[PDB]
Amino acid sequence: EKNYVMAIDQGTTSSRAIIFDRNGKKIGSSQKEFPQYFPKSGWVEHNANEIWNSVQSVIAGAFIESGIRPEAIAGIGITNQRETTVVWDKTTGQPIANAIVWQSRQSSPIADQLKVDGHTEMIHEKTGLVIDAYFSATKVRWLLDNIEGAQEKADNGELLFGTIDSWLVWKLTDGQVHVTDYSNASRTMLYNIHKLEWDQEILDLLNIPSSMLPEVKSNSEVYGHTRSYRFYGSEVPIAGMAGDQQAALFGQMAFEKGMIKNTYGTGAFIVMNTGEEPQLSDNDLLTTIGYGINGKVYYALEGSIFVAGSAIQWLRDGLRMIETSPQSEELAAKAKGDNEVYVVPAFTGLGAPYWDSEARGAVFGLTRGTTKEDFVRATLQAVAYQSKDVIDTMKKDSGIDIPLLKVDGGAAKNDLLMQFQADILDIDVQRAANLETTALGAAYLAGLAVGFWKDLDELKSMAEEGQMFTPEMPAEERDNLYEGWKQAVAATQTFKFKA
Amino acid sequence: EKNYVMAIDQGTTSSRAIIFDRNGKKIGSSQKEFPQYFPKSGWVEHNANEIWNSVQSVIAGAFIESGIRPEAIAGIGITNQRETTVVWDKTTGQPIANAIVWQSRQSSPIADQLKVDGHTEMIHEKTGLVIDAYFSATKVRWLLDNIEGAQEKADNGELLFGTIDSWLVWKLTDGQVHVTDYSNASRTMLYNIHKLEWDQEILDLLNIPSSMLPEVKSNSEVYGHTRSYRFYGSEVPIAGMAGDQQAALFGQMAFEKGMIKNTYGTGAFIVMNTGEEPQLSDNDLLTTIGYGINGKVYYALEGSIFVAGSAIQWLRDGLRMIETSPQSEELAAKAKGDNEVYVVPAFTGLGAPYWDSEARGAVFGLTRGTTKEDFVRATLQAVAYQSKDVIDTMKKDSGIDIPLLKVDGGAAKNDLLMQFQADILDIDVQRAANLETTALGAAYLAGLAVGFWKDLDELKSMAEEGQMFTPEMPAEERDNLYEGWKQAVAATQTFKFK
Repeated sequence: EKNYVMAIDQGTTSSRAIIFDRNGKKIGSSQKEFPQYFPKSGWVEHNANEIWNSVQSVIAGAFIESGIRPEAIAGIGITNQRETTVVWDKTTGQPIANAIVWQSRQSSPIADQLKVDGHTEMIHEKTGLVIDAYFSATKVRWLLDNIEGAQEKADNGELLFGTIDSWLVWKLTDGQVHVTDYSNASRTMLYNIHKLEWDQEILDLLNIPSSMLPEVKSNSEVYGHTRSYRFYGSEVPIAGMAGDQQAALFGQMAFEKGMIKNTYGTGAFIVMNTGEEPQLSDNDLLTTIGYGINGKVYYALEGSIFVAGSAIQWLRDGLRMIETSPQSEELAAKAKGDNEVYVVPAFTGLGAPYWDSEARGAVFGLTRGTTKEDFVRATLQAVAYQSKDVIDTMKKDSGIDIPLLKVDGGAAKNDLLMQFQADILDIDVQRAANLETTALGAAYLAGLAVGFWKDLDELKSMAEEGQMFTPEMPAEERDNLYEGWKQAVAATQTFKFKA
Repeated sequence: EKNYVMAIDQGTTSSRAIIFDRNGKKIGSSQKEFPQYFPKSGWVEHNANEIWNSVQSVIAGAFIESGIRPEAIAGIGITNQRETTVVWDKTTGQPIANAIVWQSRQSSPIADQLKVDGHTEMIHEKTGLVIDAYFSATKVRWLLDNIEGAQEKADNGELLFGTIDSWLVWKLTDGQVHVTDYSNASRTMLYNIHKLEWDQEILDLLNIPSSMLPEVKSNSEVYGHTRSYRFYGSEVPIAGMAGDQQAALFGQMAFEKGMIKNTYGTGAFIVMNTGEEPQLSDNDLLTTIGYGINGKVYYALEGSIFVAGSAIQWLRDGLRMIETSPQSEELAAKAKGDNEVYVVPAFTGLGAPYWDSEARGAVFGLTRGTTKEDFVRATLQAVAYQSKDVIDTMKKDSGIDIPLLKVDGGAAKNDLLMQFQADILDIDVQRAANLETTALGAAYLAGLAVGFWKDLDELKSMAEEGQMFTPEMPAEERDNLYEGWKQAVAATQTFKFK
């Protein structure tokens, strides 16, 4: 088996599977959505079993659409939505409850307490992260706290913990392998990214038994093989794992220190390669592991913009102002205003570089002359503004001048938005040839593990330069646009009603 | 180890796979639509490959929803839309062009020429059918006439003909088995339903090389085994095949002469079992093979109503009066009129017992008070009216009485309509517990072939019995409503197109 590699990308609202040849071309792909659950305001959950089914469906779909046999797959790469947490019974394999998604805030009481108990610096020094409900640590605690006899069962070695990648590999191997990779582990807030080990102090602190934790490994090595009856008779090698944003960094071939990217999906995530040394200030940002390969660990600086695509999804199902997501492209392209309406989509608090979990969504500059087209254009522009907030924060934290910026993700399909993005940044923006650089990065990792590709230089030559965007906006126009934004965000932060 | 049998129903607009257990309980299912192509008006085509992919999709989706493993499948039953034709290269395994659907009128000129040259009584004698673009025979002639190199490649033995059941089995077995069952064969208009063999006179008459033809076997027996890479990982016995309407007859357990059923889907087909011998006149109706099992062959009497659910689909996609097909029911219920409006949806001509290809869709009795609810309602009742036309024709023809009519199919969801059907027919109407009796029949034929079930008696055991519908409409109202219909249809037939 060795002519194609398969990549699985389990996302926030959908799953996808793509089969690639030794040249990096999509021979076929499938994509399927799965249910989102909002039990209380701010709470966001997923049914781990429904995610597994969305995954079985897209793996099948890609085989069908491509017409190739499973016994022809050299290896499988897995990339997933990070932080999302699942806890399940190792004997029945059944989740003890719904999975808590990275977007959820249901574990805020727990994260707030950790700050009050003064663990902020300790956590950051060990994990490179900031205490918040966003990471896995507090989600496991929430589950052990609110599920009948779960903590007691946990103390007995019956319950397992895992991010989506561990959940998937566990399923693919029918309970034989319980593993995860450096990047996913570093996003848990329970993993020391310097010593490269689960941190006992933080585990004791949260009363989480270490018997729940999976083995941590590199992003490119054979973790195991699919159970024959779990992959159509064939035992295919699972050889690549990485959080979707890290997988995207790799897929953009940003291997050199300093190279930076931005992926536009449910959220926007700006990631920069910092090399084998996280040696620099990371004030107002996160320090995580980009990837571990060839016996080495590469670090990264990241800025999280939680609401990007999910805002357009909001204009569709919330305000019902838009009919379909792609229609926002056309509506914003008909705005006759002068850009003074600002939308700050902090539905679940402001992300990097603000990290203000109290703030909520807000809109400024409204006048009777403001149309639906203006409101929609302002919603789309928000992700472009916060991206600059992050990039400019990154330049300060490293000095590293940024002359270029690679971008990818579905929301990058918008030519106008990409031009706006480059105009306010005042730097070049290069869009990937094919938007799915995440599934591509997962495939590279698996490929290198099974020798599908000789090494990094071979992937480089396999590049494919894509659409380039250049600044063309007057210096006075972007200065004002951004200044207005800064004031809108400042205004949004002054509103902290607490009933 | 087994305990389950799968049934694949490849329909007109979508495909579905269902996994059943010893008790006939639906354990898992999956449905998926595939593209419909309308090149020129009246034409309807499918890409056989996309049909193939839709089948793989629902097969996978059925396992996934059930958690059942493929190696636990005792057998596979297959049913399909019945006349749709596909011709392909036996070597490359590729179709020479899109499949022509049963709905398509593109082969009409060919059929008209045959009735002109006076071949009607002959085809009818031999096949039990009427000459029409509806059946496979003229569709194959069409493809050979219009596809470059086809006739030569077929004369040279490179091309194969097949209805959807034959196409799928060829796929599941990766070109190892080219076969079809009695029920599907009888519908090609190239099969002699009396001598049970492909008719040499009709073939030579349509210039169709016999080498294109599949072997014709019974509806219940092991045709072969899937190739592991063709069936979600393993080798499973393909043990049942039947046209969708005959499989529905079998799933309603209409095993005896006189037992009749109606299936409401894209079209509506009324089928009555006639036994081991036709033995009767079939004026205005079709005589076909119901199915072959236990070394015997059972015939059926069929009345075809081409447009039923597709009319509702037209209101949603054509005129756009409704947002979603289920909305039609809500609207019809709200109708405030007095039932004086008639819709005769003969989009491609009138079916049984009229068989008038020159007729087109018509509407009668409009007034300025006629509302959308009135119009939607009239469209829905149309199937009930023509169904009564057919039942009355079967009665006149057979002499057999019809106290009970079994019904199934998607459009059988509508209680208000089944009640209307009962009121008009003045007969009881028993709806099936599982409206998907087509997939159930297919599973039965396969179960029996592999021993999943021992005989027909064990099947009649697990009979559930759905909701019953009894007449509760005054005699005078029924006779008026139906009288208006006959006059609406009479007026529709006076307007001849081409």
